[PDB]
Amino acid sequence: KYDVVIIGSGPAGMTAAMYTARSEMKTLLLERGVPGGQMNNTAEIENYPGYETIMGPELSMKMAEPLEGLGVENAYGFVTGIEDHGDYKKIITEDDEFITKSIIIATGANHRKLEIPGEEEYGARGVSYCAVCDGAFFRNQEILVIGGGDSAVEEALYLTRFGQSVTIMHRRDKLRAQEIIQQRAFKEEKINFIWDSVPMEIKGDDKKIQSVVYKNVKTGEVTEKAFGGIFIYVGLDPVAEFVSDLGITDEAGWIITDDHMRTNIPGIFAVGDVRQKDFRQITTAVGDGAQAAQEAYKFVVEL
Amino acid sequence: KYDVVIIGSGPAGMTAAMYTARSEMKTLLLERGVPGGQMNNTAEIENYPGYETIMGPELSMKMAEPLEGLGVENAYGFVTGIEDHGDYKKIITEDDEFITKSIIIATGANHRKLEIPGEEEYGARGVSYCAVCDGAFFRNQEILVIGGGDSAVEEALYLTRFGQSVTIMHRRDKLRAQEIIQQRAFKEEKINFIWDSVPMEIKGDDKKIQSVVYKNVKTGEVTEKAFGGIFIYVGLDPVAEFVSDLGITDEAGWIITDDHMRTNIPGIFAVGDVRQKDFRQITTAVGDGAQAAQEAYKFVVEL
Ligand SMILES: Cc1cc2nc3c(=O)[nH]c(=O)nc-3n(C[C@H](O)[C@H](O)[C@H](O)COP(=O)(O)OP(=O)(O)OC[C@H]3O[C@@H](n4cnc5c(N)ncnc54)[C@H](O)[C@@H]3O)c2cc1C
Ligand SMILES: Cc1cc2nc3c(=O)[nH]c(=O)nc-3n(C[C@H](O)[C@H](O)[C@H](O)COP(=O)(O)OP(=O)(O)OC[C@H]3O[C@@H](n4cnc5c(N)ncnc54)[C@H](O)[C@@H]3O)c2cc1C
Ligand SMILES: NC(=O)c1ccc[n+]([C@@H]2O[C@H](COP(=O)([O-])OP(=O)(O)OC[C@H]3O[C@@H](n4cnc5c(N)ncnc54)[C@H](OP(=O)(O)O)[C@@H]3O)[C@@H](O)[C@H]2O)c1
Ligand SMILES: NC(=O)c1ccc[n+]([C@@H]2O[C@H](COP(=O)([O-])OP(=O)(O)OC[C@H]3O[C@@H](n4cnc5c(N)ncnc54)[C@H](OP(=O)(O)O)[C@@H]3O)[C@@H](O)[C@H]2O)c1
Repeated sequence: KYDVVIIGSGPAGMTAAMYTARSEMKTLLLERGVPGGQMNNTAEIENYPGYETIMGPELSMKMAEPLEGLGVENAYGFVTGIEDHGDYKKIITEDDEFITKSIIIATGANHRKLEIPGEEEYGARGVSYCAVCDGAFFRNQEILVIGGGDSAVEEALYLTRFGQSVTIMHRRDKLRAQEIIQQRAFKEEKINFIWDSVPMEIKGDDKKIQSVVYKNVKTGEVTEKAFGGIFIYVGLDPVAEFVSDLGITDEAGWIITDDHMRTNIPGIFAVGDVRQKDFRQITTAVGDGAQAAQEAYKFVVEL
Repeated sequence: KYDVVIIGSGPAGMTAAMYTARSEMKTLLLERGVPGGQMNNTAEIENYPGYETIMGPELSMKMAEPLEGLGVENAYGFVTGIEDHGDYKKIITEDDEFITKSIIIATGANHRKLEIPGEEEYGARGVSYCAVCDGAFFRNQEILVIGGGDSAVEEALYLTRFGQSVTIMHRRDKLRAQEIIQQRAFKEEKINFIWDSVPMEIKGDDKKIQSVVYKNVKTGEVTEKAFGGIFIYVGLDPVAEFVSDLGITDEAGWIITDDHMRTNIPGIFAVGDVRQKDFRQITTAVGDGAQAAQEAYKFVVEL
């Protein structure tokens, strides 16, 4: 019935849908929340070719904008499962089922948790995974950022608009983030570093976080230090539970595709951050999405 | 000496350079002409995620703009050759030589010629390969567009601002272009079709084109018809002469890479339209370029 259903409306899904609709495929784009995916939790995007700098939610709106006009059908849906029935596929949401000739899975990735004491308990007051979301709650505080990659260092730099100070704690003595972002963090006077350390416990009173206990990974020295907020950026997990049984994921749960965005299962493609891959950016999300759309066309034509 | 030299400043090269410079690689971007590559010969770009519609040269300027500020060194150069010297590479232009640890080749593709009589002779008055370039020279004329793909049909639609009429001649009875563009061309009153036909000769007087002779590919009926201009969009050839001897091209001359933009030769990558591939778009140019930049970083770090 649908030619293609794209699940996920971040940049990978929104590029795919734009392309399948321009190929006049009957296109369903399901999104559980707000179009734009991780871009909505991004403050300042500087490396999307074609924009000098643009706030994550404004790029989201710009990418969502032509889709209605192109005839993509945009629907709310949280997908819980997919069944392959040979020459068609069934997609299960909370309340609905959809039938489609092909599927492009574009559901992205989610923050990994530390799994340390106080992490859940301080969920609402003190622990955050999203700085653009939560940052202004920590104006004038001592903020801790955990992680050494692009998200930790970038979101730390953003957070210096709010905090008295922002400390980045990394489990080695070299960051993983892009050098230009590393150099900005080194030079920013409001950013401090705790190198070679991992958080062990998040502590507080009944209401809120007050301190973090951490350990140095080369000496095992333990330190406890006061902070008002902790933002955790220790990497990603795939958002692909609705396909755990289909045999298209690796041991870590990322969806495996070839260079044409094809899984095992014909007519089921995956794009963007949910794929098994090393470089997760808006540019390669967009490129994956265009490549999946072109291959889904081919697959549906052939059917 | 350079960490990376990118050859070609269309969207693939300009994304790669933006990324290598953000990784603080010493980056040379050589371009023989104007930054933007084929985008500069494109009137209206509707499928670049993040823009509703944007003129090809304005997207070019937007993509070129942050590059100086990021420390990319932009240089004029026409590349004529490359030598692999194991742990460094030499790049030869008309007047200069450059030494670099890695190379990203992003030189794109060029219009294929019909190779029919009158084609060269009417080069300057009547035959064009670029409608945004030449279109206004044919105001009120009968324009002929040869080809059935995205470029022929899109550039025909553009050309209806100038011509009395624009006729698309395609060698089959089904276009290859995206359906949405096909439907626009079918509905546009200024667009006519000559189906199942190929041009055989371009004829004119001393000054300019006056007529085209063509043949129907199913019956061999020959027809000669008056036209003021002919725009030729019959596909692409790779722009990769400077590497013909390196053993990195297929029989047609396209550069062969794996899914990480690597050729045979380590530290030599290719991106975008010059690669052997099926889908040539700005989205996959941009994605190729980001992927090559990340792999060149890895390769230089390792060196
Ligand atoms: C803080 C931060 C800053 C970043 N900054 C940059 C940057 O500056 N430049 C850059 O290039 N990249 C950046 N990235 C990376 C970039 O945002 C991602 O690479 C990109 O958004 C991936 O797009 P995608 O469409 O694959 O997935 P996503 O954007 O993750 O979107 C997936 C969508 O799927 C939806 N979804 C998930 N499960 C379901 C379900 N079961 N049913 C229906 N819908 C579902 C989600 O709601 C979501 O909207 C950043 C990431 C972070 C966290
Ligand atoms: C009429 C037309 C309309 C199009 N419209 C669209 C569209 O709407 N949407 C879309 O997504 N795609 C479109 N495309 C396709 C798109 O423009 C290309 O896919 C894209 O520009 C490829 O980028 P690239 O960087 O690989 O190569 P290119 O843009 O081709 O750039 C290559 C660059 O290399 C330079 N160069 C070549 N040889 C040398 C040398 N020896 N030394 C130094 N420099 C050199 C050239 O000057 C050029 O600037 C269109 C193409 C055409 C012709
Ligand atoms: N500007 C951009 O283009 C941009 C912006 C944001 C994100 N992204 C992309 O998004 C993807 C994910 O980014 P990410 O930064 O969220 O994840 P990431 O690249 O996996 O990095 C996570 C960081 O946390 C470290 N880490 C893991 N556990 C830790 C712990 N317990 N304590 C302290 N540090 C810990 C990792 O250490 P090791 O380094 O030791 O593994 C790594 O430095 C990447 O591909 C990234 O490039 C891109
Ligand atoms: N909007 C966009 O995204 C956009 C815009 C422009 C271009 N592009 C991309 O750029 C690439 C090249 O595009 P293109 O349109 O230049 O080339 P193309 O896709 O190769 O198509 C060339 C067209 O000319 C036909 N042809 C070849 N010789 C002919 C002849 N002698 N007489 C009549 N017709 C002839 C081909 O016929 P057959 O179909 O029989 O082979 C084909 O229809 C494609 O990947 C394209 O999608 C994209």
